[PDB]
Order: sequence, then structure tokens, then C-alpha cells
Amino acid sequence: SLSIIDVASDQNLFQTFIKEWRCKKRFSISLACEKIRSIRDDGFPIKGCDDTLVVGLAVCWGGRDAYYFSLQKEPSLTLKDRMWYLQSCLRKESDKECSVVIYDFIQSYKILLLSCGISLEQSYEDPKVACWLLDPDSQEPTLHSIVTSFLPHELPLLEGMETSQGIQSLGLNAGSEHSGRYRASVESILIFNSMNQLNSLLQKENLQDVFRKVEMPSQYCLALLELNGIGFSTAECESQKHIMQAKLDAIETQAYQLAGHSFSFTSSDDIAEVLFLELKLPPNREGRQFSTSKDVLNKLKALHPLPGLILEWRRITNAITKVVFPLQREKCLNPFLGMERIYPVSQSHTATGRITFTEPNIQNVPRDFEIKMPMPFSISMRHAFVPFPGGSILAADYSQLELRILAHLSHDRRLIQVLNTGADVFRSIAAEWKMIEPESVGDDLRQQAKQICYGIIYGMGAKSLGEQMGIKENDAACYIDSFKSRYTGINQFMTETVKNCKRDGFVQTILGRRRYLPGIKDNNPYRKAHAERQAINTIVQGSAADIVKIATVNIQKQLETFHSTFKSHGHREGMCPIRGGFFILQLHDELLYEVAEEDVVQVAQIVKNEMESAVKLSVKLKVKVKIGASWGELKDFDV
DNA sequence: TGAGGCATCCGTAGC
DNA sequence: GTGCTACGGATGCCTCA
Ligand SMILES: Nc1nc2c(ncn2[C@H]2C[C@H](O)[C@@H](COP(=O)(O)OP(=O)(O)OP(=O)(O)O)O2)c(=O)[nH]1
Repeated sequence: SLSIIDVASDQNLFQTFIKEWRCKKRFSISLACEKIRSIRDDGFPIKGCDDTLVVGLAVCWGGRDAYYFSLQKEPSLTLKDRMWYLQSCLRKESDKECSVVIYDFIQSYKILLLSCGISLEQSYEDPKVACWLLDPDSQEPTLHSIVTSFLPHELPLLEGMETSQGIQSLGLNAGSEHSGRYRASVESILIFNSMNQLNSLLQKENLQDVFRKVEMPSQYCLALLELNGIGFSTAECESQKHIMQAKLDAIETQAYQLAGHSFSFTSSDDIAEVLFLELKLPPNREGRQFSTSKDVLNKLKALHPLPGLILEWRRITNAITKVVFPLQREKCLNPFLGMERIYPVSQSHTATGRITFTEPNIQNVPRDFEIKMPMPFSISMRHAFVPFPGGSILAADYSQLELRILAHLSHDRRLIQVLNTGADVFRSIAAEWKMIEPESVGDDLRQQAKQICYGIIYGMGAKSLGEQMGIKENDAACYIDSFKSRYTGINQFMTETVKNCKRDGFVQTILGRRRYLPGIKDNNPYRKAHAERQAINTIVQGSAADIVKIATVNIQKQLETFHSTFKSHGHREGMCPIRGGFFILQLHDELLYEVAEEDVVQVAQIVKNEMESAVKLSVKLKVKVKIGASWGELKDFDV
């Protein structure tokens, strides 16, 4: 079976291992974390858990042999020289081509850099990203799930360890009451052989170029982002919280003085029984007596002031109960930079290809919205995200990215001609719908126009479009058919995509990633329409995500070949004025960068150029770089 | 037969 | 019957005293 070889305590064996490791061009290094249940002797401490330590590594390069490097203090080779050799063997020198294979690459990168002090810089392979690339809408892979599906022969090796069931590497988890050496070696072996199998399957499926050109470098950029962390104030959040609490108290007092009956706003039954039947306000067509949602109250805001007040109350509460407490609970002092930041946890296992943050979900911070205090106070929570002192947020978003991708994929000559020239379409359709002049639109009206346009692109209509359109169904359908007649490319693209998905069973992104939609053949009109809508949405959203990833990796390369300094806020922990192009957040269309006010004039170019040359499309890509002292007040930048 | 803990769904937000 | 995601709170359902 396994042939674990301890490289420590032997000198000739250590030198042989070093030379063979340097000769080999494909590693399978894996970490090994253990408990302190019996410091500075057994290993290196880990940030976030003081009860766990890192002991050693398991390196495999073929067969069932898993060499075990030891970082333990436990004498010809001391800790310093072993660390020196370990760092030297993990760096690219003289076009040395290597392919490191790590399970859960981001976590291992962070653990090695922050604790041990080693930043591996080579070509990475993760036997959990390729599995997603194969089937994008499966469960999050586990070591047991990978071994069962791709390396069944070594399946009996995974016996006695129940930690493989969870979504975490075998060596990193501190449970199972096993020695870290054995878990690390077994992991190493499995993630090498199964990764060989995955590479074979990827080459068969023609997805290896995407895997090694745009996916793993994107994971590296995400690791840098998670090391950086978005800044925080804790001085503006309290101000907004106090203002919102005062407004909530005012709303409650006004409701009490108006109706005179206890409400319990969170209780839908009480609201229905005191609003739909008590205080007039007849309900719509459809305990559980009447529906109380945003749409039903929006349809009768003007009839009575009370529904508007309760909608305002619910909207304000769904900013302190869901956006204020999560941020205030999750903060870090970050002594080096002298400010409180917040470090999210990314996830790239989404169905389309987008990246979502899950602790907290920073991509859902509420926008700016006015308020009345018996003039608007601008209580937006985005005002509390600030850069390091002497820094500026340098956001850079594509303008109409999905629309441009759709124009490129549809070959609509008229739409391409419209988009290539400098003009606007969403504002124009908003003004035409609201009869105001074309050069006049509100921000909420802009958002509503975006919703309407993307809905009619994705195939909605009939009664659904009417509620947001505020118009009858007949003229709405007339407008829909007229637009379909003057957007021939869009309808032809929809028909072609549906037919191709019917023929093949999968829709292919512009880069090559494909998603499987069996529901196309569901024989049920509702589910068939849902699957067609999924295909049409995916073929564009995945393309947008891939273009954003290409832009991210290109920007990272361009600002890493320049600006000689630490690559991230986590790299300076391994020890100078802060100067660089740090990457802090991605909003599915934007790349927030935390730039000091000395490289901005350069970075605002390097970003704006590199986002424009990411993919050669028929329609030119537009980038709107905006600079500001905070995520709330972002003013446009000339260049 | 009543009560407490857990699995599930809903309505909100962003893109 | 617009799609992707996260998530705190409401609402049963199952189980135990
Ligand atoms: N508002 C809205 N956006 C959607 C919808 N479906 C997809 N999106 C996608 C389209 C784009 O890829 C992305 C929008 O990203 P942004 O809001 O950052 O675009 P941006 O504001 O920079 O430009 P824009 O206002 O759209 O002209 O979200 C939808 O139903 N509503």
C-alpha cells in the first residue's frame, strides 16, 4: 500500500529527496494540521484557531509513495535550513515548469503564507476546480466524492476517516483522532492520482486550456483578494445605525398615534387583520388570511399612507437586521495597517460561473436611498467601506456587458452599430416608457429600465411585464412584438440556442465551459420554458463571468510585473509605504481596487486598458473607472 | 397530549 | 413563469417527557 517516507532525521535521504523534488516537474504537496490536545515547538500557530497547529507536508510524485516533509522542531538539519530548502524548491527559477497539485488551494496558500511564511509561486492545479468544470451544477466536491468518482481503486484506503465527508481537506481538519502525517500522506497520494485522472478527462473534454489559463490564475487572484480584505470604518456604521433607529422609532410612534392599536410589524397575520379588513384596503385575488408582500403593498401605497409607512419600516429593518449586525460582528483589528477590515470567504462553485462571498455577503450591501426625517440623510451603508489611510477606491465596471455579449453572439448589425457608437439604450427606453425627454432619467428609473431590458432579453412577458411596466397587457405585448421585430438578431439567437441545447443537451460558454440542462426535455411546458430561460441566461452570464476573470488575471499580471512591493496586505505580514494595486472586491461586473494616491494615475490606466483588451469582441468594451475616498462617494475619473 | 428542537421555505438584497 | 447567489426569520413536523 502506501510507502510513507519520513525525510527528517536522515541527511543522505534528505539530499536525495531534494534533488529528486527539484528534478520532478509535478508535485502533490499537501498540508497537515493537528490539535494541541496533549506552542512554538510543535509547529506554527494558525490565524483564526489558536488550538490548531501545522506540523508537516506530504509530497507525492507517482505511485503510492508519499514523502513526509517535517516542519517540526523535533539534528543535522535544523528548522531554518529545512525551511530554506522548502522555500527554494517551491519557487520558479530559470523557466522551471512545475505543476503543483493542491486540494483547496486558497486555504493551503493562506495557511502556508500567514503561518509558515512561504508563498508558493508556480502553476497550480486543484482537484476541486476541475470537478466543477466537468459538472458545474453538482454538489461541492469532497475528497471521498472525488475518490469515489475518479479513483475507485484507492477507495478502500479511505476507511476509518469520516472527515472526508465534509467539505474540507483531509490534512487540514483536526478531527478523526488520526496523526496528521497519515492523513496528509493519504491525501497527497489520492489528490495526485485522481488529479492525473482529472487531467485525462479534461483533455478528453477539451477544457484544459480554460482550466490552466483562466481558472487557476483566477483562484490565485481570489486568494490575494481574501488576503487583502475590504476596509471598514466602524465610525460611519454607528452613525447610520443611530439615524435608522431614530427613523424606526419615529415610524412606530406615528403608526401608534394614527391607528392606536399594537401592530407587531414582524407579524404578517396582525398586519393583514388590521389593514386588509379593519382599516378598509380590500385585498387582491390571492392565519394565512391575506398576502402581505412588497408587490401587494406597492399596488396600494397611494390609497392609504399606512402601507407606505410599513414598507419603509420593513425596508429599514432589513438593513440593521441583515447588513449592520453581520458587519459589526465580523471585524479584524489588522494592527499593521491600523484600521478595522473585514475578510470575506469567496466561492466560485456557482452554476453560471460567478463568484459569491459567503461570510458575509458583501455583494448585497444596500445602495443609496433617500429618507424623510420629520433633507434626505443618505443613510447608505456603502459609505462605511474605506481604504487604507492615503488610499482610494478605484472601481472599474463594464458598461452594459451582457448586452454587448448578446450583440456579439447574435451578430445583430443594427445593435452592433448602436453599441459601437457612444450612446445609451437603457436610459432611452426608460424615457420612452415614462414619456420624459431622452436626456432625463432617475437612478431608480435607471434600475427599473435595466430590469425591464434584461427581462425582455431573458424571455419574460405577457402579464409579468405589466406590473413593472405599469401598463396594460395588450400594448405591452404590442411593444414586445415590435421590439422583437426590430431586434431580429436577438430572437434568432434565442431560437438557435434553444435548438442547439435540444440537439446536444448542454449550452457552451464563449470560453468553452459547458452546463448540462436535461430539463429541456421535460415534456412539461412550464419546466421546458424554465430550462430554455436557464440556457439563454447562462450562455451570457457565464461569458460575462469569464470576461471578468480574464480582466482580473490580466490586471494582476500587469500590476505584479510593475510596482515592486508586497503583492497583498497578507504578504507584508511576513516581516515601507503602502503602494500598489490591491484587489478587494468583485461585484460580478466591477473590480474594486484599493490604490494609494501615488499609483492611481497609473493604475486607473492599467486597469482601464486591461479591462478593454480582455476579449476581442465585435462590439467594443466600455469601462467606466470611478475614483473615490469611499465606496459611497465614487466620482468619475477623467482618464 | 403539550412542548422543544430541527428541517424547510419565504421575502429581502445585490448584479 | 427573468436568472444567479446568500441568509435571517417564520412555520410546520417529528420526537420526548
Ligand atoms: N439590474 C439588473 N441587472 C441584471 C439582471 N440580470 C442580470 N443583470 C446582470 C447584467 C450585468 O451582467 C450585471 C450588471 O452589472 P452592473 O450593474 O455593475 O452594470 P453597470 O451598472 O456598471 O452598467 P449598466 O447600469 O447596466 O449600464 O448584472 C436583472 O434582472 N437586473
